[PDB]
Amino acid sequence: MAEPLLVVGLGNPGPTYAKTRHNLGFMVADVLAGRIGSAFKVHKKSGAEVVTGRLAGTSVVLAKPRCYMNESGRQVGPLAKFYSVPPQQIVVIHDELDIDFGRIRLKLGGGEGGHNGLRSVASALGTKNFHRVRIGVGRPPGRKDPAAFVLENFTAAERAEVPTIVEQAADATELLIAQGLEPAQNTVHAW
Repeated sequence: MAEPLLVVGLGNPGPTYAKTRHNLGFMVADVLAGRIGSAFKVHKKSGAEVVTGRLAGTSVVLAKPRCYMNESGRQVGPLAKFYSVPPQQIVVIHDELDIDFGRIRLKLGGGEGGHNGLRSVASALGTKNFHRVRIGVGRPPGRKDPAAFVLENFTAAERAEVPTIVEQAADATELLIAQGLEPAQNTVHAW
């Protein structure tokens, strides 16, 4: 009827760290907005920025937070009620330390493996279990801090494959609308 897909990208506007391994969450949003050709406008209330469009046959709302990890969690809450969301589906792209760098892990709702945003957004609305997009960041480091390793975007092979995996990630996000969950994840893990 008129229910949109709520896409929250875990990627806050940070001058230098928006280009690092932790930009995965923001990548999908930026890419979708990029292919559609629209910029996200500031919602003068919570300080977040959202862009509107249509993916496949459903309204897509790409929402990114103002700043800070904790803030991002409660960013989704007042916004979903702000425009009054008809619950179609909520997609939240985030970092995943347990998954190999370059591939997508799809789980329903909240779970371990990520840091803050993915966990916070679940409690902000109270409704989860849809599509929580986990982009593998590689593996836990042996020397530097795990999060610091996500702050340094350098690798051997997969470091060059970023554009490829990001385009597919954003593209598969639309497939989650048109196809579903099971045949969709099958498509994602077939390559």
